[PDB]
Amino acid sequence: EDAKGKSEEELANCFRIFDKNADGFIDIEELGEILRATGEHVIEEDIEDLMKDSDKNNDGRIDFDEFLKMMEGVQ
Ligand SMILES: [Ca+2]
Ligand SMILES: [Ca+2]
Repeated sequence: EDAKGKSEEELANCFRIFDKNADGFIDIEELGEILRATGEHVIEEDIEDLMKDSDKNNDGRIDFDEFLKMMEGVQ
């Protein structure tokens, strides 16, 4: 289904672009605005699922490992 190209390197940097507050980790609260900014009208019930597929250590926060994992398979 076509290739996305890009590479982990680029995504790596984006990491800091997500953590706009002293957190060093992406939590659900941050996911809200992030997704809300787009035109998908996401609701907590949906944003929560995104964290589940990522949160591999039950830390209520997506890190670089869990984050990249999702970015690779968006949606
Ligand atoms: Ca953060
Ligand atoms: Ca986690």
